[PDB]
Amino acid sequence: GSHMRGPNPTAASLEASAGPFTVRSFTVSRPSGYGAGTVYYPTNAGGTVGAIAIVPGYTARQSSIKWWGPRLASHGFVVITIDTNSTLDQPESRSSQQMAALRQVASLNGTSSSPIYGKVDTARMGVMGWSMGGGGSLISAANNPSLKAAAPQAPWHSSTNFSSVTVPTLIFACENDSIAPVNSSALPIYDSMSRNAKQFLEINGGSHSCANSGNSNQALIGKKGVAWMKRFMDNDTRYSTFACENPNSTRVSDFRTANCSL
Repeated sequence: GSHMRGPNPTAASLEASAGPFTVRSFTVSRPSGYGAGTVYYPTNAGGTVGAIAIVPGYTARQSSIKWWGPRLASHGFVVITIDTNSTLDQPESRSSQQMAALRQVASLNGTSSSPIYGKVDTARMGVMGWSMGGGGSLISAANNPSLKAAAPQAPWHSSTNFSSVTVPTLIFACENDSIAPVNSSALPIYDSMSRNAKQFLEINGGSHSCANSGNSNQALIGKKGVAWMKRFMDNDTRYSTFACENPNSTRVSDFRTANCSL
């Protein structure tokens, strides 16, 4: 049950702004259980690809997280980026809306008129998001253990105990985060998970927006995000090296992993 699409990656090629596959996008016409959606898909991937739903933080919109659209989609995924019903939605609401976006992607996969008909393996899904949307991503993983992977960024939740989570979980953390401090949010969430493949990448002198569109580490962050999603959503062991690697870089202030078999 492996699903290998594309060429054998290299560090240099995963650090590039774009993967091998051409990306098109469209706006969701009638959003079902969320505010608005942009869908990114690869035009000719060679086989069905998994879907990733990405949710912003409090007051934020699609622009905060938009870069992940092409970065992942060009490596063979369907990515939906959402605006929430209200810019002031809390983490549990952000999780329900994340799962509704995945449901409507499974829907547009069965929709002869949609540009993604037949394009999706609906049994291969992942979740990502920023701050309260990263908290929602961890709530989606805890409630839906069939999800293949989770890669939240600068995660925010009112509770740090995610000990139930069995989904392979990569947490991007920002060293200088004053909004969701690492010592009280990202690290405690990471320390709670003992039943899963997990990783903690912390960006040297990073602010709260250190993994957002236009950050100064899209090379490293993008490489790690694609690696983690290819390893765990496709069971593609070509990406085991990149997924589990402790990057030798000054751009990283901390790195931890567990159950990440090479």
